[PDB]
Order: sequence, then structure tokens, then C-alpha cells
Amino acid sequence: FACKTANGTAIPIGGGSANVYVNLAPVVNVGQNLVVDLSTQIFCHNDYPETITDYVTLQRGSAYGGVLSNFSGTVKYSGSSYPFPTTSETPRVVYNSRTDKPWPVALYLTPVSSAGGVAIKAGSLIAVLILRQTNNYNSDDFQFVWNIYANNDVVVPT
Ligand SMILES: CCCCO[C@H]1O[C@H](CO)[C@@H](O)[C@H](O)[C@@H]1O
Repeated sequence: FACKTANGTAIPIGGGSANVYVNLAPVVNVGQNLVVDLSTQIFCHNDYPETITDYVTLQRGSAYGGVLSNFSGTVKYSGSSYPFPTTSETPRVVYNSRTDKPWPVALYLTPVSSAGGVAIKAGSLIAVLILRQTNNYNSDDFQFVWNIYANNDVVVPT
């Protein structure tokens, strides 16, 4: 079991940590959602799917910078929505193919009020999302840590 991002960065068998830089809506009014769709950025596969089933969870989803201070909302994982920042481990998704498949995680965030200008700075840490992978085979329990950075400024206007 291993992962990679849309920019080609791999996290190998056994886990590790990678930086993901996300493009964001440049202007988000009060009353609008900012969506951070990591399902278009992070992909994984099962290396031996004929004999092993891999189980994958969002173990923890943490908010930083302007996302922690200027926004509020939820995380959708697979077919269900949860508080973000997270207060629990999600249920398991099955990976059962060697073709990379999306990690089905998206943040749906809304402005808590206008910041007066820049609500998320370009290059700032906005989230840390921990993917936990186990299986039905041995006692592997690996963490793939995704540090999410804003690629551009997000303004919540007055
Ligand atoms: C004998 C299995 C060696 C490869 O083990 C790896 O591949 C399998 C299948 O993806 C995973 O379940 C496991 O955690 C490792 O990432």
C-alpha cells in the first residue's frame, strides 16, 4: 500500500509525510463555501489486492492558520460528513486495486465573518490530515501524513 499526489510526490509502503499545495478560491464571501477537495490531489493503491484487503481511514484532521481562525465547517469522508477539526477517527474505506484511486476527503469551510482582507495567506499551513492504513492480513498500521499548504491568498471581503 502506497500513495501519491497529483504533483507526483510518493509516500512509500510504511507511511511517512508529504507536503500538498492546494489552489483555493481567491475570493470567498460570507454565505459561500470554500472547498478544499483533496480527492483530486491524493491517491493510493493496494500492492497485493488478490490476497490482501487494505482499510484506510482519516485518523485525524487538524486546522491551522486562517482556516482555524477565519473559517468553520466539516470534512466529508467517503459517504459521510464529520466535524472539522476532527473529534474522532472515521470509518474504514477499502482499497482493492493496484490502480491509484482518490483518497475521498474534502473540506467544506465557510467564513465566520469578514476578515477585512486576506483570510488565508499564500504558502501558509492550513491543515494536517492523517491517513491511517491497516489490512486483513498482518499487523501493519501505517500513518501517511499530509501537510496541506495554501497555494494562493484567499480574501473574505468587507
Ligand atoms: C507481504 C506483504 C508485503 C507488502 O505489504 C504492503 O502491501 C500490502 C498491500 O497493499 C499492505 O497491506 C501492507 O501494509 C504493506 O504496505
